[PDB]
Amino acid sequence: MKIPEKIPMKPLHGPLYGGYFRTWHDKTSDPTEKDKVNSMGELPKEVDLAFIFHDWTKDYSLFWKELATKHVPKLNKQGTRVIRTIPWRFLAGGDNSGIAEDTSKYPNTPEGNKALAKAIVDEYVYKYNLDGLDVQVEHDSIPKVDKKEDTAGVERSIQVFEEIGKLIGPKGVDKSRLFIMDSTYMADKNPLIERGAPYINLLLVQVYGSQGEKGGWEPVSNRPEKTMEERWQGYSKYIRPEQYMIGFSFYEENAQEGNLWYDINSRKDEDKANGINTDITGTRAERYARWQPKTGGVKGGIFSYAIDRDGVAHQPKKYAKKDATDNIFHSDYSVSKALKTVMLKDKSYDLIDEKDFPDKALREAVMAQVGTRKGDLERFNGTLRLDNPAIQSLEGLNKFKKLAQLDLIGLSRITKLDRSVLPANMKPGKDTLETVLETYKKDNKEEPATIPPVSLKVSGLTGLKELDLSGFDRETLAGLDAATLTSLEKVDISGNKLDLAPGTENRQIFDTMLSTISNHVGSNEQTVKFDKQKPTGHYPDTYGKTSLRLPVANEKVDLQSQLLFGTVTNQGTLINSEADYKAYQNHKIAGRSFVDSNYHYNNFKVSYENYTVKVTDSTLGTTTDKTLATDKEETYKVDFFSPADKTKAVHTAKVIVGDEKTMMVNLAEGATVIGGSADPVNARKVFDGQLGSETDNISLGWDSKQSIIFKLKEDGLIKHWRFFNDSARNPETTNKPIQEASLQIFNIKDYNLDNLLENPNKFDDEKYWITVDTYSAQGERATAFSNTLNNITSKYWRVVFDTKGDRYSSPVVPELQILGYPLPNADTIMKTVTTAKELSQQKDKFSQKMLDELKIKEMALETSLNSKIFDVTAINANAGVLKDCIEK
Ligand SMILES: [Ca+2]
Repeated sequence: MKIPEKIPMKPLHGPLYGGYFRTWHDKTSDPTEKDKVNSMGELPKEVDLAFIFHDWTKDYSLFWKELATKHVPKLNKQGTRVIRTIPWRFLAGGDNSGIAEDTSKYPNTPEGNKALAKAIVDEYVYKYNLDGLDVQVEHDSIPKVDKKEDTAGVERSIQVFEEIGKLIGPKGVDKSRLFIMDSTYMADKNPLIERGAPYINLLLVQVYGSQGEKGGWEPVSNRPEKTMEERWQGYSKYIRPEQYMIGFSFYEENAQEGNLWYDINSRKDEDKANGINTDITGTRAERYARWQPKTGGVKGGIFSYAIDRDGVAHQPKKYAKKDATDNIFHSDYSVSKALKTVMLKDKSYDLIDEKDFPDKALREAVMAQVGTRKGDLERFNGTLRLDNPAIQSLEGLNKFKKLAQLDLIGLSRITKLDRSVLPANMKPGKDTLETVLETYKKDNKEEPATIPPVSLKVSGLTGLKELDLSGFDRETLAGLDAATLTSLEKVDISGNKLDLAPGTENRQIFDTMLSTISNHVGSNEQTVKFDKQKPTGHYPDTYGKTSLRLPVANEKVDLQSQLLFGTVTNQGTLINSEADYKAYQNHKIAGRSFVDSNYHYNNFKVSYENYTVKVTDSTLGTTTDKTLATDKEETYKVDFFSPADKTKAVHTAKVIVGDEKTMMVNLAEGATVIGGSADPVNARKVFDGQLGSETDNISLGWDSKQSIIFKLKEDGLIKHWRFFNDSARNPETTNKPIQEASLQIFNIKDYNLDNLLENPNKFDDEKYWITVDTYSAQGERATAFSNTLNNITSKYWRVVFDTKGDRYSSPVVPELQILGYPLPNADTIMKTVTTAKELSQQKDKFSQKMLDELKIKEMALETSLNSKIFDVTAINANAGVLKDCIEK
């Protein structure tokens, strides 16, 4: 085989069209077949990139000869590059890797990977003098070991990809050979793109079918996902828009169910004898030819899979479950030529020239930093840094529609900056580009995206005489290095959204410009304009009122109006009230207000209307009413929540109505279950400090009545209890409510605790317990019950929950709370109260004076034990005084 000398070709210049020609459809591939009438050499000049798509199980030696000696020179002569496509798995060792199976020649070392890269280009590029290499990064081609996807192989393939890139592609020794990646992944899922992208000329992404085009519908957000724009946005982090190409597929003969894309037109149902349709009209392919990113810039182009089937009509969708469309036809590549013709009609590709930017230094910066196409000006949303002091005119900058950041640095020749020489997105606005794709909504009309206004940095413009930023609704002056604008004689920043209050960053920038103008030409209403501001109101980051004290009275207070208020500017000025906003309007600059006279407190302030609250009382009962009635003496914790997160409080405050009461803790959280006729694993979830999910089974057991025997973790003085019905967890629960309940404490004065602990089931009867409260349901919907309890002291408890229902009406209780204050030795303390009471009865043994004295000490202890503010210290003190008086 004499390999002919490479015919030189011009540099790649978009928009480009590529196509994947299947080797088993070249007529030279397998002489023994009759149906094979196509030839890769016949691809027309409209094809920029002809990819060889081969079946690795096949030899086709005669095709390789025809390809190397005939197709490549013919195709190169007309401008078409021929690219060899290989799978991901060739770039590491493992199953079916081919060259890398030789582990002695190509070990997984730096020398070995380098050797492997060379072997790969030697074989797939230079052997037939081809124009490039295309690696398929698709999960079907991933490295495997013993049919298992292999992490070591994936990591290896990245290093090998880099080594191939040192040989070919834009960073390689031989830049005349292209290095291409084609991928089915979204960028954030593609393991090779981060380290691989600097080495490739182009990235091809397959987007066949309606789902490639529109994305998929996601029902629980009611929104498309993986849309064409989203796939591009992910890749935009790694490659330039001109390197991006999107692909559709032709109809493959005999295609199966998961390979039916309908990207080109179908055979007419009744046109049974027609296998052909070369019409581009209304095809996904023709929409792809015209599609452009809404941001970044205009695309590299499009490609097709199975170009050997160009013009073959798609099999009708009806028969997707013997068609003319399944025959083999000789293509003339009419569809490909028509799609290239559509792209060449796209004026987005006209070159940026001296009519866009007449200043050659500015024009050169744009071309270097932005791109070379007029369509890029409409889309580019990154940074343009203009720090070449040669720049003498900024004419043209208004052609930027979406630029994110503009730096004007040291441009000492520039004498004026205003609307006419600044980006079109100095002011707010929405996307005006229109989609050419189908969408899931009405008439393919999507919600225009907001364009963020450009951020502007200006420093060292020492020749600048006029700065007019008027009427742009600018949010800040941040970026204006005022101390360096030493020539300024006129400034207008009126009609923006600037907070210019004394002390702010904006005011400091302004005052600096003001001194400069004042010293040059004088500050007056002509040379200095700054009013009609409408500064944006934001939510403060934190809130300062963390306590509210209210008398007991017949009133209702709005917690939000009392606790959660305030609007702040982006400059940090806080306006808590109408009064503050009046004082803000009071601010004068050279005698006049800077705030717009039509911008009142109501247009400025943020709204707290959809904020929510959780109000928790001293006994841990909860409501969500924004309004609190003050007729009851009670102490509360109040949490406020943004609509954006009903789980993270943005502010918390304590509200005290009447005299402060200590918040109780739930003394039964973490309680230990030791008995009761009822599932111990579920029983414990009544103590787990959460309602639970309705995914979790929290049923106590089978029959309708269930006990739980338990021990508190800590010694406490118990003053309340609460249990929840299942409706507290799910309001729609089919679980009946507790009709009957009993809370009981163990009778350690008639029975031995050691007996309870040794056989808890023996003790699972009322006779051995003392009932301290009983609930019987009134009838109406109640998500919970709570009741006071009188200074109960007990380590061991029993609870009985009964739904009173029939079979399958299991008591379901999200949580059981036993509330109090912790109090170590509480039994001992209450035992002394009990002894003092006993003594006070022995009216023959003790005189009235002894008893009166003992009474005073008993009262002092009782007073402290029930004090609103609970104090273990004072309780302990009074308890020792009473114990002493007990002797005797
Ligand atoms: Ca629970």
